[PDB]
Amino acid sequence: LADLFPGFGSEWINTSSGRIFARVGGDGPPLLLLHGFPQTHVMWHRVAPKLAERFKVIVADLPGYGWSDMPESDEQHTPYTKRAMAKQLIEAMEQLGHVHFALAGHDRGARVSYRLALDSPGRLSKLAVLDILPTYEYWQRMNRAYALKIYHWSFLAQPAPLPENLLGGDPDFYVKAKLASWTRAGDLSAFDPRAVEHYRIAFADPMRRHVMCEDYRAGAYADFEHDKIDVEAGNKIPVPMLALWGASGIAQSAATPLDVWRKWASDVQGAPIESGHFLPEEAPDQTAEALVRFFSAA
Amino acid sequence: DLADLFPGFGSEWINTSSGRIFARVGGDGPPLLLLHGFPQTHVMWHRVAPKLAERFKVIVADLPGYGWSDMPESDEQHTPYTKRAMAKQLIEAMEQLGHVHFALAGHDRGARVSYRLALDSPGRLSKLAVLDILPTYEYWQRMNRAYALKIYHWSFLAQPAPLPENLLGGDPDFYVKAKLASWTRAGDLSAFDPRAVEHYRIAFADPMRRHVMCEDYRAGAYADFEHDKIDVEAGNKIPVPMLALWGASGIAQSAATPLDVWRKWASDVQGAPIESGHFLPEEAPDQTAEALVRFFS
Repeated sequence: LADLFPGFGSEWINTSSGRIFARVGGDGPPLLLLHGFPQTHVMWHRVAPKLAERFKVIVADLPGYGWSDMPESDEQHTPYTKRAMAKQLIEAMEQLGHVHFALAGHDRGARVSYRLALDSPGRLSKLAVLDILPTYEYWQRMNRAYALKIYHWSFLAQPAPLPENLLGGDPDFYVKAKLASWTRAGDLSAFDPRAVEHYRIAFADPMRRHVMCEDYRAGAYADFEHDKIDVEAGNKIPVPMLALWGASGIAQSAATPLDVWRKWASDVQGAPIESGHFLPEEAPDQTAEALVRFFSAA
Repeated sequence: DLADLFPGFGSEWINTSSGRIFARVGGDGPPLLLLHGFPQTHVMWHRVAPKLAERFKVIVADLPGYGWSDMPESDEQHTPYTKRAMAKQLIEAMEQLGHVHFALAGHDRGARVSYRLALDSPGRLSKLAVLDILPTYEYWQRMNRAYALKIYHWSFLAQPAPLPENLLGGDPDFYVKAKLASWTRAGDLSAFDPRAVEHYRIAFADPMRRHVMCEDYRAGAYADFEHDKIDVEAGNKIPVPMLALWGASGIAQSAATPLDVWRKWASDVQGAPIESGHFLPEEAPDQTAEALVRFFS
């Protein structure tokens, strides 16, 4: 596998729930980046160098993803709920001495991010989410048109081992299908071919695939229940927040993103990016520019 | 290798302008057509068909593209596997037997063909019975988190080719067996005759047959929904006397009250729950046969 982060170090951060792998580089105030599905930390490889000029950038594999350890799930899918993932990543940042940091997440990592901001707002200086709406909002808007578009939210959440058996017949096909279908061009041209190999090799492991299904099972149940408690109680994110989305991405097909996040965050600014779902790879220059200005602002 | 579960029944290859329709024919009296659904074939009626053949001429047909019936070539709109097209093709088949006015009972996908047939050509039916379904328009209109998780296969199988086709090939024996067991009351295959389970499994092993099933659900997500929509907006109802049966732990009542919903679609409908899961004629064959025999006679 290619090293897509030249100059960055490599670290294995031990937590009570398992080791967190991360690439480390830059200097300045600490900034944590989190990837999504079906990717790994290498999805940031074209914006992390630009961020590395001003911040100490930590690019971590989500718990259960990439090279991080895989905790054993349970009937509640507890280790792969976003609330448990947030606590483990907080533990990892304390191992590095970072108890107050900035955080940017994409796809599943952005879900860990806003849950982290709700459960423990004192840990974040600023927060940025990429091309998502809250899990609660995806499910409340689950009509016919949206069920067809994000079918995998319902399919991957089916009980074990039905989705795992189906994905095992040709796993290369499914990861390449999901990567291509969410870009604007509809193919794999926006991705560095060395980064695709990282995604393909990670998806080839059946234990990694089961972990991703546990992630989506938590997103259909416990993650939804946690978000439901927060909306019906009127709990908003008090951390200053940036919401970026692709003009052809997933979040915009559901609603108007800034209007929804205003209901969830007291201090939120937003902007679209001419791209599909994978902002830092389809539009690296504009995403990095939007992130640098926001985090270095006040 | 396949057991014959219809002793005393003939076997007919009925020609239509879109392909042959296979059917087991038995009994005597007025004609009655029985249509199966997903993921089964005609043999699902094998425990209730002999009792109906005591009073009717019973035609147990494979749906177009299903089981041993021919597979018409599909197109961009999945035209031949829309319920309107399937209904027209089956009207053709019955005309080949000289049946222009008959009784009809459908289950699952065949029940969707049935009520679409009653909406398009009501003069062709004397009575109509649907098993454990609501109209396709009602499933999509009620789509929420709970229903999207339960009938996930409506959105999954409706994805563009070849995504469901390739994933179904990853383990087809497991999938067809997981659908049969998870929709029963017992949660396993213990309610099915093992020889019937074979019929379903060897049919699901043909990749061309699995493609037809995805085309069925692709039509169910689009064209079938559009046709139900025109009837709903126009206030069109089913004028044929109708029987609606559903399972106490079936698909239809988990997200509605079935007889309440069907009254908005039909001007004369009676209903009854059955102590069963989804597969009424195999999980509770005596109760299903009793209600059908009474309703049709």
